[PDB]
Amino acid sequence: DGVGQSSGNWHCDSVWMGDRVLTKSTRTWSLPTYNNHLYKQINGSGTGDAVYFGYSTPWGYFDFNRFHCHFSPRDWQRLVNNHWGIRPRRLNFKLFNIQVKEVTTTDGTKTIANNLTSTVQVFADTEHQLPYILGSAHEGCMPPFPADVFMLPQYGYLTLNGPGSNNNNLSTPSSAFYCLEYFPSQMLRTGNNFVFTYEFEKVPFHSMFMHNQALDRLMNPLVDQYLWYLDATSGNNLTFRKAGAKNFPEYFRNWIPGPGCRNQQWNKVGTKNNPQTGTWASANKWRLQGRLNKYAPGQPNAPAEGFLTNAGDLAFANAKATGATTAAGTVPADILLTSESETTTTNMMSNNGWGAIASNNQNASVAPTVQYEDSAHVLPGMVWQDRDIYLQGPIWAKIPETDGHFHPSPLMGGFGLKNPPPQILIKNTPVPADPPTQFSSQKINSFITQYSTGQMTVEIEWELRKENSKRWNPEIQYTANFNNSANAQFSVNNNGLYIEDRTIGTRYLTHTL
Amino acid sequence: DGVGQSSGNWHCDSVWMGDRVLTKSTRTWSLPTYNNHLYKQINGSGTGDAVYFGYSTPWGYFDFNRFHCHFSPRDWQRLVNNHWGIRPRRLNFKLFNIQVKEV
Amino acid sequence: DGVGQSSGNWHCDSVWMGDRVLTKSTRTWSLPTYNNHLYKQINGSGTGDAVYFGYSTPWGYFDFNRFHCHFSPRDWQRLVNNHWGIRPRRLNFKLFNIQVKEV
Amino acid sequence: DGVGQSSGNWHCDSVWMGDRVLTKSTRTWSLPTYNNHLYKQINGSGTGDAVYFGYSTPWGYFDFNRFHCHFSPRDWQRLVNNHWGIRPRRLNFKLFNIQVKEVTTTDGTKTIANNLTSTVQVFADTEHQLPYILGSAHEGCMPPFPADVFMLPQYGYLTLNGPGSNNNNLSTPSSAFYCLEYFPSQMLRTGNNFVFTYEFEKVPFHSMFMHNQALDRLMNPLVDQYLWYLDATSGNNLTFRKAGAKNFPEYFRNWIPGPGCRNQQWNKVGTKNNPQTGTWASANKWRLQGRLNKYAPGQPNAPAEGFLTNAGDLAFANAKATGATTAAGTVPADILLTSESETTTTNMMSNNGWGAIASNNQNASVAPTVQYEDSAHVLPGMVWQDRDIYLQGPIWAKIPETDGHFHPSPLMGGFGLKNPPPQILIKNTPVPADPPTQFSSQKINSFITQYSTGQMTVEIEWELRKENSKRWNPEIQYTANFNNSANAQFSVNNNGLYIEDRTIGTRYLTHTL
Repeated sequence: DGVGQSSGNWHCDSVWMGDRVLTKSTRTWSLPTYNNHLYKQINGSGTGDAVYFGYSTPWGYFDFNRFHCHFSPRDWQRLVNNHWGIRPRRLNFKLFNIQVKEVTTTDGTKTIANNLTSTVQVFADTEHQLPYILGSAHEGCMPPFPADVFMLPQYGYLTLNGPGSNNNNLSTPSSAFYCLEYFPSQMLRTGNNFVFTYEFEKVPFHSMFMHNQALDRLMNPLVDQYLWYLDATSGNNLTFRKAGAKNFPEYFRNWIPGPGCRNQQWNKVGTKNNPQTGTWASANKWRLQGRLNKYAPGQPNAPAEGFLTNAGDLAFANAKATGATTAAGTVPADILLTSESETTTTNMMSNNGWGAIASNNQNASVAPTVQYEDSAHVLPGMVWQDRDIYLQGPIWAKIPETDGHFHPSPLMGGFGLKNPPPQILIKNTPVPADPPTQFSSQKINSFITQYSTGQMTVEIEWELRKENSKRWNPEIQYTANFNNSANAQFSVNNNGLYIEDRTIGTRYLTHTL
Repeated sequence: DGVGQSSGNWHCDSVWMGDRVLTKSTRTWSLPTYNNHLYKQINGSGTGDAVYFGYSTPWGYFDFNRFHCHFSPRDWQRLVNNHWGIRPRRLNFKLFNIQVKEV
Repeated sequence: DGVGQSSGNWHCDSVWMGDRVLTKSTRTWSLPTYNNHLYKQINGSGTGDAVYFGYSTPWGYFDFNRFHCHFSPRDWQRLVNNHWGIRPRRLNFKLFNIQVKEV
Repeated sequence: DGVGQSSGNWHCDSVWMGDRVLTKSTRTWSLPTYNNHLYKQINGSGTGDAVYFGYSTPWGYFDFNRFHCHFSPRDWQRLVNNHWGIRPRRLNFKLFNIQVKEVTTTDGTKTIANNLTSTVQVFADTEHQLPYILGSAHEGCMPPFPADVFMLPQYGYLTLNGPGSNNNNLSTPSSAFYCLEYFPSQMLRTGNNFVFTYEFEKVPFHSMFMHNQALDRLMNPLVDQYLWYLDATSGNNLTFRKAGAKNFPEYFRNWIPGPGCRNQQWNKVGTKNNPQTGTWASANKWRLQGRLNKYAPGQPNAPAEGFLTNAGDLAFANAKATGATTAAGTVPADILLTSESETTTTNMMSNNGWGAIASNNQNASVAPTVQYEDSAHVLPGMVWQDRDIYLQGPIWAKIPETDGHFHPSPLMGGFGLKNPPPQILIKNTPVPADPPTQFSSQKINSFITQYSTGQMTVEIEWELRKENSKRWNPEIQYTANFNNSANAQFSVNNNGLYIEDRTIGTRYLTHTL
């Protein structure tokens, strides 16, 4: 307590026990004053597929939601080679060592001093009464590398909009406005700190395993089935073949591949692709309220070998990539692609539809015909694999509250949660400048420029499924690149910039289907 | 207590119970020095319907007396549609996190 | 009990408590003799999208299934402005003051 | 219990104890089916001072509110000669011996049978959640004479109306519709009966006394006052007279007469009155929502001797008077006038205004002038007598619920009550006629014609103020008319019709002011 005593210690490490496992991380953050201490309306213009109505807020927030915040590339390797599953259990969050500083500008020379009596105010929203913007995969998370310092993102949300005149951006009567000072919050000077705990509800483990067998291939090859079918109508009579004799396509099966839809496929070799100035009209789209949104990412369908889809699968970038775009003759060295190909056993590939069905009735005169089905939705007796969790990808998402939802696993991958971890919101308390001597009822426009900084820490408790497999031969495992290099993998370069070489999927160890 | 520890927390909300109801609000204020540390006589001029004699004081005051201080437009809606009457009972006032600055 | 004493009272009202809520309703009904004391087969004719086979019965039935039976337009207003959800819990049914008349 | 046993006994009598007093009465009533088992809207036409919007209801009600229900002319005499005050305390109400009968009409010959299984249903409204029509001095009360049989009045109320087009009779959005089957009520066959009890809140006694002194006359005539006033300005100097020397108008006083307003006065001798085809334009009126209502009755102001006012004071009629009008060269023999003349001591007479006040400033040149005040409202130091309760008049009224009210004594006289006795409402339960064999979802139009009858009883407990007065000489008292007559007073005539000779005020015994 007091000005001269620290309110916490630095905890970053990983504790590997048999069943649970406990990861600790702590980072240094910097919080400005957004919107100059004001709420503001924000809206679009004209009628179009992108139109919005919402509010911007003078509040920041802590987003730890991404995986590589909590795990190092070694721990991640250590995780995914030895284990069939993981799910979260508890988390513990703490802020401490708050310090607030004021910025005085004389000419072009800034003078930054240390204001001891200023406060910051923070609250966690445990009832989910605010609009929930986490799990939408925005920026502003902890950095991957513990030694970086980051700036907290601004909070904002956008509500219903409605049509009028030529502008769809008008506010509908039910557009909601939330004031965040109408929430009880804890005001912190430099001495005092902040903590709370949270506990996840039980969710199914994420499967870390790649299947050992295809669906159509589940059987004994050595013995034929006892089931009979109609092979041939020739000769004015019916002929029943018996399923067997190593002819697989004719076998009866209890299970059928998962749902999906056909998606446009772009070859990774740029000379083989049609020269489109941009890919929109070719995208898979779903429409809502009379405006079209790209469908991304789709169902976990893998593409053909050597091909990809736009937004159909996740992609990341290095820290060397800046700006909104990158280009190269092949996939750029900065962009990090992901692959769902481990799912092709159960799931459906994107380069063709789901199958074929009968197109007509027949008679002696007319021949039978079939048609192809490019899209397949859910049926009874249908199995599939959900999208994989990566090291750079999101962890959870909030299941929206609706009368119904089906298999609520987030399409970007993760753990769907009814009651996700609470949003944590923080603000610099406004300090007004010298008021005039005569009284005025108007708002106080002029304040003192100031910001704040301090450490945070996050402690997650993960539960993991131990792996017992009696297969004789060795398995694929994650291994650091086998090559010599000018820069080591997942390490800092000469200039001091941390660089992630790959997105590391969780699926290596095989498991019987 | 001390320079480096806050003396209070931010409380603004509304608690709706069956019979009582409890509204909390908190705001940030700024106090100058009025009359340069002096009491002063103030008075009008001439004979007219507006004439006065009084004093101006180097003191400020907190006026919460108006309704919409305590209620949000949603709580007010929630109040007036469901109910035939309201009267006050108790109030609780607090100041904290005082900081004084020189110019 | 007996010819000259009523077997029940008229209950129609609505009781609004904090969590549960209890609605009462009572009505007067008239029951004829259907099918002149007979079961009867009923069926359609020809091949078509509307064709049927079934039986008609000399029995009546009480259908309260619709909402506005139980709620008045004021209670319904009072319900839907203040609340995010409703589900049923219990029901209680009673017949009384039976009287049979010959023509 | 059962068909063959009575559910009650006949109780009518009066029990005179020292302090409380207890009056019992019971009557026989007949209840039809109003509106053929239907609620109905009722409304006026056009724009005018009389316009309405409301509903008529298939329910009857018991109104005992009038005095002479509970008291006989002998008990009333016995009451008002011996006592200075009375107020109610408790009441007890009971229904019993219900019997319901059906009416079959074949040709022009009615056949009335006795339906044993039919029910009536009754409830008392103790929360005053219905529109309260008692205390508006309608008909349909118990008869004055215990042996008469009466028919219960129909229940109905009328709500807000509002303007549109040329019709002010449209329903405003807030016009309320009350369904009386939405109240729990007790269903009664012939065997079972009904009872409930009620207790009045404490109200001030009604003063049964006429004052012994005028206001201006309260003093000692034998000694002059010590107070001095300016009598005369003559002779360029001020002259102060002393109050006394048997000159009363100059005395100082602590109290001043009650409020009132000037009212038009019509001489009881028809030849002396201006020939108006009707009295409206001459009436005292107050206006509400842009429509004019006669002001009746006004403040308890007495008129000149030999004069009266329209509606300024209460008036009644015999049972010989039928139809809506009666006429005679003088006040008709049927009409029963009331007189407030006992109040002229404290109150104000209606034949002139309240007084005079100074109309101008003065100087040596200009003379002083005054003007007359025809209307006086309430001031500090103002005393008055409330209107008297008669034998034929109402007992109580319901104080409307408002943010403010002043001296809530009803202007027709009575006891103003916050929580008056509950309205009692009764209906014949509908019995449908033979339904068709095929099903129809429309309402059941045809019912069985039936009505019902049975005894009721009412028991009031009155508290009365004993009289102690040391005056030496005898007092005015009520006395039966001293004359021989063809028919005795308050008695039945040859044809069997009960006739009330007078309205008997409560004020005889004197009391010092």
